[PDB]
Amino acid sequence: LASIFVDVSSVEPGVQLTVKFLGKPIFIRRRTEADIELGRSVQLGQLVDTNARNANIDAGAEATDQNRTLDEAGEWLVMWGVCTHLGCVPIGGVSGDFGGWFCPCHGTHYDSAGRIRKGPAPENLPIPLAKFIDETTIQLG
Ligand code: FES
Repeated sequence: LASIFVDVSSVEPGVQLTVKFLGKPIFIRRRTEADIELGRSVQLGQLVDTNARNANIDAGAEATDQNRTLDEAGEWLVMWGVCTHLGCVPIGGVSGDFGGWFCPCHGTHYDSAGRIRKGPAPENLPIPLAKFIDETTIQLG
């Protein structure tokens, strides 16, 4: 009964919806074609953290762009908005130097798939249990 159900029917490309779950923000970004291409252009060897940190798939999965989104098309990036350093809320709308998020508390930059690229945070932003249950609704948890 913890699960919640988020209507994403009105989320347009380039919009992040932020929902509170288990007391913390979940970011649901409908990624732009630029965000998607950028994420898919990164090689695993360039990443600080090569683990997908994704509750929905094998815990040893690589942090490819494809392993960071709910959908094959790569439009739906769902992550905990909780910096893996000390838990501040990363600032989005294509912030920081890697086309993603910037955490101002101690200067962590995350890329367009929420992967850590610069700064003190050790890990990619983790991905919650999340799936579409039809065309318009993501179940979290
Ligand atoms: S809490 Fe995000 S960089 Fe320290």
